[PDB]
Amino acid sequence: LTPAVTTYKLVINGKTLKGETTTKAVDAETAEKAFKQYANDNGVDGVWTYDDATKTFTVTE
Repeated sequence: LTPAVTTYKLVINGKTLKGETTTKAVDAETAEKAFKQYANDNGVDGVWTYDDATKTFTVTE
């Protein structure tokens, strides 16, 4: 969830290690699209959705 024009956070559960990156969005949808673009490009697209247990976003395989 992104209130207005704020930044959101996204964690990648890569393969063995996990790292965090962030991006800015307007609405939750916006955030997802931006984060997805980046992760898709790379090649990590399985379970790609968000977290509401510390307002982060996440991608797992």
